[PDB]
Amino acid sequence: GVTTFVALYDYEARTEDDLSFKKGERLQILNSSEGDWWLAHSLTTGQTGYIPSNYVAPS
Repeated sequence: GVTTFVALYDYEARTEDDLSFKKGERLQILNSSEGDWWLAHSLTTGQTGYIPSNYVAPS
């Protein structure tokens, strides 16, 4: 199947490339190779961007 994560907290983007999301959104991780900001896609909203990885939990 598909691995997803759940947002634990709200985040409002602090850069142009960051993804804004609310607590409880379902996220898929596209790339995690650049440190503690991961490139993610929201399955909930369809938006894409960097997220702080400490804001998510495993499904």
